[PDB]
Amino acid sequence: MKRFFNRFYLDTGIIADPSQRSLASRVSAFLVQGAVAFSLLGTIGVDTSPLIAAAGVTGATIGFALKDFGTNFVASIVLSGQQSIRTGNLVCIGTGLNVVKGKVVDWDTRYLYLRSSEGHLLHVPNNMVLNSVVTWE
Amino acid sequence: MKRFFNRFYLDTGIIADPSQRSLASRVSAFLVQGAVAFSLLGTIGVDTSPLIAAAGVTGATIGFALKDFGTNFVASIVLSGQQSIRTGNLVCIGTGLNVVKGKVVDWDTRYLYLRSSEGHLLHVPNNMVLNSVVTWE
Amino acid sequence: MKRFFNRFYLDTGIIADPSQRSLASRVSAFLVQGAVAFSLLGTIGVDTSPLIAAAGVTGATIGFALKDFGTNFVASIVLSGQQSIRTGNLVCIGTGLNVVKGKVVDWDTRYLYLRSSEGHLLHVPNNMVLNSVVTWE
Amino acid sequence: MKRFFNRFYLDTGIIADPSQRSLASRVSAFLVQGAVAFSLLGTIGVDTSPLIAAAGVTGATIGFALKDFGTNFVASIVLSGQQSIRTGNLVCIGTGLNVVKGKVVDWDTRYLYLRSSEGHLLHVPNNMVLNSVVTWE
Amino acid sequence: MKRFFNRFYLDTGIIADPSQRSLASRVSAFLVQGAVAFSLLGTIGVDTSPLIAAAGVTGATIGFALKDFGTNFVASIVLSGQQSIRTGNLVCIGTGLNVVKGKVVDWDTRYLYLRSSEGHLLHVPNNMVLNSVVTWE
Amino acid sequence: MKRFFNRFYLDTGIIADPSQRSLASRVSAFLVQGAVAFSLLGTIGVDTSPLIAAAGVTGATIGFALKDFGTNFVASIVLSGQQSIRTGNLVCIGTGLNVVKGKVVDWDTRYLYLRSSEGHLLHVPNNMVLNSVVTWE
Amino acid sequence: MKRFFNRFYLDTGIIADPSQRSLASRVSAFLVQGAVAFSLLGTIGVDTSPLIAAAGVTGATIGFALKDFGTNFVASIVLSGQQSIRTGNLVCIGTGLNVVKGKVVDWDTRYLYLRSSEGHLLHVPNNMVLNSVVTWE
Repeated sequence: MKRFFNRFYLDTGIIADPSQRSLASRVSAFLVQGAVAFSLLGTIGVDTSPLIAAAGVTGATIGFALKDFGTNFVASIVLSGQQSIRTGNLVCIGTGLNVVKGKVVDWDTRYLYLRSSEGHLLHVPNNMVLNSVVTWE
Repeated sequence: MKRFFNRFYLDTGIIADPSQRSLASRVSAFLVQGAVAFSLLGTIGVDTSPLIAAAGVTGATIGFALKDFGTNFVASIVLSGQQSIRTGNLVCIGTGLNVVKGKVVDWDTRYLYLRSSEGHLLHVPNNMVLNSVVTWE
Repeated sequence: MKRFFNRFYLDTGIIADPSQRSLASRVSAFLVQGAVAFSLLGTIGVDTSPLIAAAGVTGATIGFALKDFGTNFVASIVLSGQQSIRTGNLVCIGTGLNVVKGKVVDWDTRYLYLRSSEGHLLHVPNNMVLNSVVTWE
Repeated sequence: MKRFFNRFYLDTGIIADPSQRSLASRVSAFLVQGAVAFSLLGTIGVDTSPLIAAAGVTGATIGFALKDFGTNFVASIVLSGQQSIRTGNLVCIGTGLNVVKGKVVDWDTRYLYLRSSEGHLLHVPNNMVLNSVVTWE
Repeated sequence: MKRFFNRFYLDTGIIADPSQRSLASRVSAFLVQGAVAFSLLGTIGVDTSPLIAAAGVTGATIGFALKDFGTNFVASIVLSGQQSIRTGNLVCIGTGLNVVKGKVVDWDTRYLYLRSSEGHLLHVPNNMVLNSVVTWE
Repeated sequence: MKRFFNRFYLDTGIIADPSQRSLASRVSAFLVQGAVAFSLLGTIGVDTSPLIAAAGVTGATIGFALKDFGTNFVASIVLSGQQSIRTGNLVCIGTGLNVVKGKVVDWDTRYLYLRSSEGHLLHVPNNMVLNSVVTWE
Repeated sequence: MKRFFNRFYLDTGIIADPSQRSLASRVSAFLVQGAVAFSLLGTIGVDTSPLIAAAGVTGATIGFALKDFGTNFVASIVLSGQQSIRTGNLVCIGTGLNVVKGKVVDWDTRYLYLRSSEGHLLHVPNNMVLNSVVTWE
């Protein structure tokens, strides 16, 4: 099932990095196998309420822990295929005192790199880029 | 069922982009078929509690991840048919220091494009347009 | 049941717009018929846990998506029958830098229209009008 | 049961307005009768899981929609019997730039009316009065 | 059971006001009797799912409504036995522009009374006193 | 079981104050005995759904009420064994206008005491110390 | 199972500190053994609903209490393998008035240490480093 999940993530374009793709495929395969094993164990008569409760609590805790990284990855996926944010475009993010000015040099799944006027490298999180006034000159 | 969902989204006007419409139709059809298969499997006697718990946890996590994009799409759908926000209207969004001034040029489902006085293209998220003082001159 | 729901929304005064009233009546009738059909299907023995879980997840996601519009509609309903906010009253909303000044010209279920001193049309969301210091001169 | 609920709300002092009291009594009576009917229907064998799920989802959505009005009403109920906020007392609410100055003239369940020095009528929400530094001169 | 709850709240020191103590005792006794009656009704065979769902929804709504008052009461209970906040101590609460300066005169379960330099009576909520920099001179 | 819980809290180092330790031990012992009694009552056939629902609602309400105190205690436990925050260290907490300057004199589970330059005693909550830029000179 | 969990945390790289690794391994082993014992007890017929409810409530309360520490640890894990934040790099975190300037000297799982120009040691939480504009000179 690992190969099937790898192919699915490759085709759907959710994850492009090979290492992240492999990790996600392994995690998904393990989760599916665990769910199937729990269902099979519950079919024959063995109680599964404590196991389900513990698994759900742990999964909810882990998901709440990874909220920022998940939001950043979702923003990176959504912002893909945007004409304004392209290498060589002098973009400007933010309104008021919290302003960011520079030129796009590279895109990542956790940060957006902008080259300042003095040469400093700015790491703007994609979540902040999503919920802000993006000005393209 | 894919064709039926495509027709429903076309008629109801929730989604107008053909690619987004096709993707939503495929996702909805897959979800409905999965729910029907799970119900059928639970009918004969096979336990479905772990499968339901895992599916619900994953769905909740994904839905919480896509909160910003969902809110933006809802704002884009709601703001449709508004007289103030039309091409050629010199609108002004925001009060205080966080002010945005320009002329509407194009509307998207993720951004609202305003042409500044100097020519810079402003990308105002529709969610911010919803919860702000919109001034039309 | 559509006619009964239409009459109920008309008499209770929750929704006054005919199009919104018809849409709400259709949605409510469909939801009630779906719930009755699901209950009938569960009565005879067919499992309904996956169907209920999927329906609840989808309903919760949609309800969370429409939070801003729902809040605005609730504020519009509540603010009805207020003496301060009436056509021709020079109201003033907000304290500090985020101040709004003008004369009320028209009321909507999504915006409150104020005519500025220079003639600009202000669209103040009803939710912001609810949770702010409203000054009537 | 409507008369019993009306008497209970009258004696307990939660609601004093006759129209609000009648509306709350009718809503409570309808809810209790619906719950009893659902319990009776579930007693004989008819499945009630879809009905309970739909009713709970709708009730949660409506309760979340009315959060601001509920909070304002609770603040109005709690602030009752306070010596500082009485007609003729030159109170002052807020610290910093968001300050409100005036004399109390009337009290409502949704707003607190203060007469400014120039004669403008201020409508301070009771929720803001609860969570603020109230200065009485 | 009312007397037992009254004695328990008196000994545990959670509530000291006789009227609040009596009200809490009555509410707790009613809740316990209702829970026992519901359990007894469910023991013999009568369905209790709709009753439990309605009671839980109503209780959750009421608890969410009273969040501010509950937080204030908890802060008042916790801040008890603090050396800094005592009658005659020139305390100072807040940092930056939102500063409060005065002398403690009396303590309540909803407000903290400070006498300003000019004689104005300040009502600082206990929740704000909990989460702020308290400066004692 | 009270002695066992007291020993466990003593060894694990979560609670060091003897009075808090005794109170926590008593509460934990009572909760465990109540849970065991409820499980035993449910084993023989007596319905426990209303009792479980009421207990869960009350526990959730109480836990949400004590959120600030719980967070402060957790911050106090976590910050233990930190070299920067020690008696005699001229620490500085906060950035911008909300700055706090002084010397550490004593540590508590609810406040952090700093001696100002003029002699005023500052009570900085541990939660604010956790989520702030701590500057040690 | 303690050794297996220790090996798993060592290989997966989630926890590198030996003491934290041992504590996490012990906690995970205890939780798994408790869940298995509860499932076995529920298999034979003994009711487990009160035990599951109490365990879930306690686990949720503890998880909500440790939210800040969990977020900080997740940020520390995610930020690993970042080129910008390395010893000897003059980084700058924050935009506007809340700015932090210094040179990275050491990295921890709870704080990020920066050496100021005057020699003061800055403790920037990793959570704030995640959601901020990181400027590398």
